[PDB]
Amino acid sequence: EWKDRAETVIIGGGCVGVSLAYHLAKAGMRDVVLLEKSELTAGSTWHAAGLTTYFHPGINLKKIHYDSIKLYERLEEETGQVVGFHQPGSIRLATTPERVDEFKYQMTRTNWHATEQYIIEPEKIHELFPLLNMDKILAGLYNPGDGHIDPYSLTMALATGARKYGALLKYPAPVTSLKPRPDGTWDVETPQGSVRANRIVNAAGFWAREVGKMIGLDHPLIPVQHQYVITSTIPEVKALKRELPVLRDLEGSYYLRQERDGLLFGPYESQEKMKLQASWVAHGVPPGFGKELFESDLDRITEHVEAAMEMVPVLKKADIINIVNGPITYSPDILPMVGPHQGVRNYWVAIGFGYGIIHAGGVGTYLSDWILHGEPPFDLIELDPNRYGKWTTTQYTEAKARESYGFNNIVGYPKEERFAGRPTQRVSGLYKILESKCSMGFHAGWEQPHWFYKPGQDTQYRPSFRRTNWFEPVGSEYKQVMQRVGVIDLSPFGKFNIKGQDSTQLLDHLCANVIPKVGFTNISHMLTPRGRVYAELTVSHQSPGEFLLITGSGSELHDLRWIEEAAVRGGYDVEIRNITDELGVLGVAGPYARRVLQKLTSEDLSDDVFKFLQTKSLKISDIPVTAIRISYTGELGWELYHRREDSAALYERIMNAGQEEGIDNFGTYALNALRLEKAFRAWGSEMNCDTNPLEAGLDYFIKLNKPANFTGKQALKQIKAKGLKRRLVCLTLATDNVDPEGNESVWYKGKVIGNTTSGSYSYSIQKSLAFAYVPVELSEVGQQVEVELLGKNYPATIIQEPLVLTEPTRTRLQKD
Ligand SMILES: *Cc1cc2c(cc1C)nc1c(=O)[nH]c(=O)nc-1n2C[C@H](O)[C@H](O)[C@H](O)COP(=O)(O)OP(=O)(O)OC[C@H]1O[C@@H](n2cnc3c(N)ncnc32)[C@H](O)[C@@H]1O
Repeated sequence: EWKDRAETVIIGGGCVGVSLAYHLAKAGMRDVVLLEKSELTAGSTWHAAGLTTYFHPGINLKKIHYDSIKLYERLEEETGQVVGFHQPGSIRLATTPERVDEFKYQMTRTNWHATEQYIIEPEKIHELFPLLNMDKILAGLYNPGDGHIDPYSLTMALATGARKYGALLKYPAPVTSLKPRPDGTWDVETPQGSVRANRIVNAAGFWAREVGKMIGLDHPLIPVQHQYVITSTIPEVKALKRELPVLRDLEGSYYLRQERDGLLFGPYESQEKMKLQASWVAHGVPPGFGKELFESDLDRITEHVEAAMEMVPVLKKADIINIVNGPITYSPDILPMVGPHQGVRNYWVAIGFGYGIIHAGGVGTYLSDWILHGEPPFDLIELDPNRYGKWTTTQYTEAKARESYGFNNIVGYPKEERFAGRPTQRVSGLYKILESKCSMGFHAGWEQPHWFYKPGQDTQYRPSFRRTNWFEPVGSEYKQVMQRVGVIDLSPFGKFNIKGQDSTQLLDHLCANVIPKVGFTNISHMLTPRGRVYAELTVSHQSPGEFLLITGSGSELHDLRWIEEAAVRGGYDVEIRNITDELGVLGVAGPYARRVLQKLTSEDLSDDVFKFLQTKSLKISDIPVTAIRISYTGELGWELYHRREDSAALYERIMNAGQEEGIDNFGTYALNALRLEKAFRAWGSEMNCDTNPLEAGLDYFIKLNKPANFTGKQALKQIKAKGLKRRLVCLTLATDNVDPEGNESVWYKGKVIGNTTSGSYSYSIQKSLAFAYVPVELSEVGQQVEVELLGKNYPATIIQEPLVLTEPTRTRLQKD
């Protein structure tokens, strides 16, 4: 039994690879084939403690945890095979008032999802975990219905499933080489023979880096060491009838679960103390490392062993049977890389799982869906394999991983900042200049200004669930833009040059807006076949046949991958260039933005010569620039595209030419306050693959009646005619000391009816502003709803958008 022909080759028989093989086979894919080096579970999967909780601190990752657990509950009936899924529920513990607030943060974030999650009181916690030291316990965050599973059994069950549905699981069959073919398919080599696969999937655990290099890619991954401790029988545990729920001690930084008649607990020690396999990155995985563990090291986790002994008194008396120390494949930010990989054909990855046991199930069905449908079933850009790039070096990878381990259980504040491995190489000289004058934000490698420091006001990282030190500065920056002229570094934008004979034809089929004529620029969306908003671009037509596409920083390679894929698919004759790192961008915006820039260029900038959305090459003080009259602030202004190495000089001249008009800097926190005022939508908050552009209110950029048959045109017609179920709205609400930021529950008459997608304090009306999705029947101007912020419901009204008109709408009303 050997196929040389396969639809899909899955490399690696960990829980993740096998889960995928199962899903694809069951979904009806023919000739699925998984290749495993040695035996199923041989990597990290066999050693795990198999905690599986419904809890996640993000958003759509909740779906992954959800699908995995629902799957796991079914498998025993489905496959005839036992999986040893224990479901006593999980509790995360709060011992401080800031930790209670974190639980409130998470509740508003979870109340609009089907995941079941509550904040429980001490008395209840003690009812469920009677061996808990209740001295300092203030509250628990409780997910009933989860717990932990046996990773061996899980995977074995999944494999019988896979086989039952037609997959072929071959081992020992290690992949040794990989060769792309001109038609987009792959030759795979193993010691049992060749397979010609239509597509390949890397699921190779801590070998996933090595497998990437067989095809010339550097996967930013590093195996770390993690340890859990297993105790002997404990009378008081044996004595119970019901299993103890799984705990997380957030302050002690360890998880803990019942294990037979004893306990198992696992620290996340400090970034300074943790260990990782940098030697395995430099020289690769030792061959013959299989099914094996590292030597135990209690000493380096002692501080967490102690906290645990005091939180569970019973541990003081018990003995330690065993300590499991094994590797986990981390990516820098702790999340995996799941999806099709940019810049090669038909390569997919499901790699670098901090939490593969809990993610396997959901990721299987997620990837399966993406593979079969050509688009993901819901948005998980946060796992996009190409959120990383050449800036994600081994040195960075190694240092961020360490931080992400050590930070496992620290308090997760909104607008969190982390400093490890920064700055990367992905900066201009502008960094040097502005670093000490602002809080720099990290964005896919770049250092971009969030907010600027004010004299006589605190400048330090000061995280909070409520308003903090940047609140006042952000209001001044907001003022600065409405009253004078602000300068913002927008250099992180994703930038692509498209030319060749089919440039126009390609774009016309990708994007739902008309393609602007040469000299002009518009906003345009790439939709999926089903009509989801895969991306928002701004499209500049620069010379006949030649274009610049601009996108958000988080969408760089994600958008490129899609465009490259469509160009190839329709045999389009074009040349696509990623010029992201070649260029810097400065936004100059506010009423005095013409007056200032005029001083620096012989080009005529009057509203006469130079209209809104036009693009023109010029020189700004002997520095060549591509000037687009646009601004996401919605105030008068330009974006100035230039060489990276000029960004300092250009900045310098601009700021100097603006003394008189009182020019100053502004950053992204302010920007958000401004665009939100103008009812501007933001890709990734107001729309992504979970949204069609009509429910999001992007009707103005969607030309259904343009000739070309662009991706999603028909799905859109069908949606429009079936009538909307929900709509994005703009909401105002008064608050004491907190602003919506998005992902908060919207309530109406005692029930959750939707969610906020983003938000900010509006400094002009002295109230908070949000964007939210609500049911249509409740989307009228004037409608009253409640918005849950940090455990309190605040009333809110829907308003007529926009709250403030753009400068071009204001200007063109002055004539009429
Ligand atoms: C070490 C550890 C990990 C762990 C844990 C506790 C400890 C001490 N507790 C966990 C938990 O409570 N909950 C959870 O969700 N995860 C937990 N983990 C981590 C977990 O083990 C991993 O996240 C997960 O097992 C990763 O699975 P994945 O399928 O991604 O990778 P793998 O299990 O290592 O399997 C990789 C397989 O691919 C094969 N391979 C390697 N090279 C090749 C080649 N060249 N060709 C074909 N196949 C290959 C390997 O043999 C391996 O079996």
